Amino acid sequence: GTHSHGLFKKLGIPGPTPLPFLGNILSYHKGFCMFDMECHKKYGKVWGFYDGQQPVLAITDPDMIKTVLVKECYSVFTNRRPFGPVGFMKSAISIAEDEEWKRLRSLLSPTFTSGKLKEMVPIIAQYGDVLVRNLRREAETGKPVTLKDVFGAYSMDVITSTSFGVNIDSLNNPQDPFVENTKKLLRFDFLDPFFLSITVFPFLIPILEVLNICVFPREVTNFLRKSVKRMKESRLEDTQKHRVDFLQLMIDSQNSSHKALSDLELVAQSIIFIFAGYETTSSVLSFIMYELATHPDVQQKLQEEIDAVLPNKAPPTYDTVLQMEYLDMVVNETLRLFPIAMRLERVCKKDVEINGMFIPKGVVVMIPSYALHRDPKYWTEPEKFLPERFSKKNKDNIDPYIYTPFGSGPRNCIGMRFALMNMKLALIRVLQNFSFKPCKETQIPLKLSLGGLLQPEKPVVLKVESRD
Amino acid sequence: GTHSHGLFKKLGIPGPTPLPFLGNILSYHKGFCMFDMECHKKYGKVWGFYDGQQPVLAITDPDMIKTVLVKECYSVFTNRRPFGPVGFMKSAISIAEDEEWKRLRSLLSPTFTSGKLKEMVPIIAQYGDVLVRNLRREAETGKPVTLKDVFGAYSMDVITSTSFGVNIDSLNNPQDPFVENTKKLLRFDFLDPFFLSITVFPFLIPILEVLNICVFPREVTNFLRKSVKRMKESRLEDTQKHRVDFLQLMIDSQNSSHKALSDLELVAQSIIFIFAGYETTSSVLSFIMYELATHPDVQQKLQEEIDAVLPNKAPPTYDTVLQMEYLDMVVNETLRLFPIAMRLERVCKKDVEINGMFIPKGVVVMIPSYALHRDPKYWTEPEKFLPERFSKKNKDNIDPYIYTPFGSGPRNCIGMRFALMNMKLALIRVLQNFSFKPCKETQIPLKLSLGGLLQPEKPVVLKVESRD
Ligand code: HEM
Ligand code: HEM
Ligand SMILES: Cn1c(=O)c2c(ncn2C)n(C)c1=O
Ligand SMILES: Cn1c(=O)c2c(ncn2C)n(C)c1=O
Ligand SMILES: Cn1c(=O)c2c(ncn2C)n(C)c1=O
Ligand SMILES: Cn1c(=O)c2c(ncn2C)n(C)c1=O
Ligand SMILES: Cn1c(=O)c2c(ncn2C)n(C)c1=O
Ligand SMILES: Cn1c(=O)c2c(ncn2C)n(C)c1=O
Ligand SMILES: Cn1c(=O)c2c(ncn2C)n(C)c1=O
Ligand SMILES: Cn1c(=O)c2c(ncn2C)n(C)c1=O
Ligand SMILES: Cn1c(=O)c2c(ncn2C)n(C)c1=O
Ligand SMILES: Cn1c(=O)c2c(ncn2C)n(C)c1=O
Ligand SMILES: Cn1c(=O)c2c(ncn2C)n(C)c1=O
Ligand SMILES: Cn1c(=O)c2c(ncn2C)n(C)c1=O
Repeated sequence: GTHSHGLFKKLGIPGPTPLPFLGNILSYHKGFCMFDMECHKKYGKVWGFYDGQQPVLAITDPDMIKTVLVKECYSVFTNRRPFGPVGFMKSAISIAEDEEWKRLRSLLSPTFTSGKLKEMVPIIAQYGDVLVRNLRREAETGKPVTLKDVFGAYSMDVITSTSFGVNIDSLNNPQDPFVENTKKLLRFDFLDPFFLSITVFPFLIPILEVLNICVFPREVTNFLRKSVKRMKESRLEDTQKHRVDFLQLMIDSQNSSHKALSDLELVAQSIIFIFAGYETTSSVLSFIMYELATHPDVQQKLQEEIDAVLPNKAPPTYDTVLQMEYLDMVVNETLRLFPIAMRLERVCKKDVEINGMFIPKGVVVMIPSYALHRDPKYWTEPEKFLPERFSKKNKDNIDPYIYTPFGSGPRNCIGMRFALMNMKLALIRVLQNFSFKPCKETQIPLKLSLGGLLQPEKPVVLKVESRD
Repeated sequence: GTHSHGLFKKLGIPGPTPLPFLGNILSYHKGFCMFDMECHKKYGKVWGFYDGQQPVLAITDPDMIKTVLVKECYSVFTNRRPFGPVGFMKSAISIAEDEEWKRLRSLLSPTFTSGKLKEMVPIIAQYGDVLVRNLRREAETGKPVTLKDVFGAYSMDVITSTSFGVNIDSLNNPQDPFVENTKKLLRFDFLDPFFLSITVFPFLIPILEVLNICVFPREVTNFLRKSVKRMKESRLEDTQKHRVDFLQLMIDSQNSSHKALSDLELVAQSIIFIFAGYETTSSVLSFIMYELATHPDVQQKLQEEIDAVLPNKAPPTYDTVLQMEYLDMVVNETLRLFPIAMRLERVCKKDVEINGMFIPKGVVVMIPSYALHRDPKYWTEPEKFLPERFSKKNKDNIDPYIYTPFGSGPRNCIGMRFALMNMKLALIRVLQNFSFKPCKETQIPLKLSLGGLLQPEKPVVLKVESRD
């Protein structure tokens, strides 16, 4: 069982000594972030470890990161770490490899332009108003408020309407078929027993694929495949009600070099957009409101900036959202402290030599975002929430390969601008109406989960008083 | 279990209807050759079938075959069908894929030039003399002679001396450690229960690789890895006795673009050369002596040609072997009737469109050599042994993509000239001394095995009388 455990020694690369069969997974007992921080302060700029038999090489040099993420992306570092069983979701752009990905990224790029986003802003803002009416019902009743519930329902409303044109107040329709299914698309905890078992027994993945066992649950995928079918037909009939959702943008793409999106590929992308945006958006928004509640000074200044740009609670628009600097600064600093990706990864497909370091075929090159976002070498007082880092005066010292909450290069986050616009639109409408103060039962300082997802240990609960 | 069984229907390609899970493997009850002949006369120029879930596309068009074997070899049809578990023998040139193969083929090409073969001919001829002394011991005693025994011992003697410099009369040293180990390298019967099981459960191959279970038996591979080690050291010490074996040619290659052969790669090639030459050479030589014994006219003419070129039983040399035309004609016609490969195969690595036919990614493109060698469209009276086909007058009508006993293109047989020279050298020395006549217990007509290897059903036994 000590087959490949000798790689990093032959190359002279340091790291924690692995155990037979297990590799270094027992060190994940405090999550990915704490393991990366510990390895960083312990072994320096580069180190190696083993997820079972799989070797992983961590890199922290911003010149080296640029070579992996940008310069040699097509040639060597094109794909992410394999995982499964994935079934047909192999066709999702985030999972596809080599030429299949390059084609899918080429097909989906016009869907995420600033023009299509501009046409989605009125839809997103509608549920910012819905978010305020539900927040006010929990504010006129003096009761502590679980953020991820009210931000989860907001993210759900934005997803259903901007990806399928389905318009629901999901907080008050918890058993609409579209809401209960979409709510089941929970992010993967790679440290739970099932995924840790697969990590230790990767040879069992082909056995699960032949039995049609899938990490994306069949019941939800079957419901969306048929729902897309019914919408693709009905949209052909009533063809006067113009739509501006991802489904409609992808339906149109099939009406043109590359092959057009197949009907199954189209479903795969629609599903992966939900996974990408649903718990991510609500998690970040909760992190933001925590930092705003623990720093009343920052919250007031943002509320003053919003009222200067949008007097009299004027509705946020596309151009006015991008106008607010302190809002962008608050969002960025919160993502520095809580980069929910935790890591960026690329599989080394060829025996390569970059920046003087030899990297052999099969190694997973990893960029530890959570650690680099808190590295004293680039951030003074990294544990403190200080949005002034991202002011126009100081944003020249921020290295774009140390700060990668959306990745970088050709395979970065394709929904970055959408996610930023979505979160800011929510933040503006919420702060125009409310202020957020800690409870007695608020966890200060916030503690992170020991699991495989960057989320609070306990839910963030805050008191919400109206600005009336 | 009927997952991929719908491919050839969507493409409109005919073939036998597959069963769930099994595919079409139950049709292998008469071997590969009879299944290919039956499918050819039944479905035409192109057909498809399933080895379990694996789709296989058979092609018979010589223009299409050239595109697969030659024109699009590097781009699309580079590798052979995956099989396992293979362990470290993944590094053998016949098993390696993509850039690994292209490098290994580049490293091994100078080893198989006509110059290195010219320097090996004296060694090979030595055991042609040994073959005659052992044949005569079985001829002065009137007793029927099993060909594959006396040709197996000859092929063994040629292999040990031309690949390792180990010089043994293996027929009379059956328990030299080098002889009993090398004799265990038996060709793979892909129709025996184990390989048929792997075909039906290909998802179990990763489970066997993690347990170091290997189709190349460990005991023999361990013996040769250490034997090569001891020879690589001892050859460095006594460095005046010049050697002309494959091991010495590959030892020298490590003393130079590409990376040099590693010590493990070098062992992998040495092993695969034995698999390639051991039972193949003795099988063909047996087939040749059968056709010569069933056609006394052809045998006398060849004996007269040999005596005209080499009067007084003169020893065959490099230039005199290539001089004999009827010898080349006899060898070729026997390989037409018995192309021990049976099939050539290439995996389709990309969605391609060649000669008007669309071929999708993952399909195994197969060229049925045994069937094309007996196709009435190109061979008049194909079931009859008629060496005049390969005379200089008639060799203009022979299509090099219908007649492929050594394959074709960049990935053809690299030891073709060696194998032809080895077999002819044996044939000359044998026919200079003996004549071969059928027994009562000789199977006339010869019947083929129902297994996965092109070999006689019963051993070819012939009477051997001396030409004294
Ligand atoms: C706060 C919200 C989000 C964050 C922090 C985030 C972050 C990230 C990160 C770090 C990556 C990997 C980048 C890399 O490997 O270099 C990624 C990939 C991706 N994201 Fe986002 N994301 C968010 C929301 C979204 C949304 C709303 C979408 C909507 C479509 C989306 C679509 C994608 C896709 C498709 C990929 C894979 C791109 C590819 O493989 O080519 N993400 N995201
Ligand atoms: C009567 C004897 C032999 C016959 C009929 C024969 C036939 C063949 C055939 C049909 C192929 C596949 C060609 C293709 O896929 O297009 C092949 C491949 C090969 N043969 Fe031979 N062979 C013989 C003996 C030998 C010998 C003595 C060697 C000694 C080294 C050898 C070395 C190889 C190798 C290395 C390959 C794989 C080439 C590659 O994958 O690049 N063979 N042979
Ligand atoms: C720890 N880990 C990951 O973090 C991971 C993964 N596949 C994708 N990711 C992100 N696998 C298999 C894994 O073991
Ligand atoms: C955390 N995580 C992953 O790490 C992941 C994923 N899909 C693929 N991967 C690798 N999803 C949906 C996810 O939530
Ligand atoms: C616990 N668990 C999972 O977490 C899981 C799964 N299939 C996919 N996932 C993610 N199965 C079968 C499972 O038992
Ligand atoms: C948590 N979980 C899953 O997430 C899961 C599953 N089977 C499939 N999936 C996706 N099982 C049994 C499960 O317990
Ligand atoms: C880190 N990460 C990814 O790696 C990712 C993604 N969507 C697709 N991928 C691959 N999202 C939302 C994400 O946060
Ligand atoms: C939240 N999230 C995702 O949603 C995700 C992912 N990889 C793929 N996806 C979709 N990773 C690493 C992730 O953290
Ligand atoms: C029938 N068959 C072959 O003929 C074969 C093979 N791998 C190589 N060959 C030649 N496999 C897996 C196979 O099933
Ligand atoms: C018949 N046969 C094969 O079909 C084969 C092989 N090695 C690999 N393959 C595919 N050997 C040694 C073999 O004898
Ligand atoms: C019958 N048989 C084989 O034929 C075989 C094998 N491993 C490799 N081969 C070829 N095992 C384990 C086996 O039982
Ligand atoms: C015939 N055979 C093999 O050829 C073999 C094996 N184990 C490994 N090999 C290669 N066993 C058990 C076996 O019966
Ligand atoms: C058909 N065939 C092959 O396919 C082959 C081989 N040696 C290597 N390969 C791949 N030999 C001797 C062979 O006869
Ligand atoms: C005899 N033989 C081999 O020796 C061989 C092979 N494929 C690889 N090898 C080595 N095939 C198909 C084969 O028939």
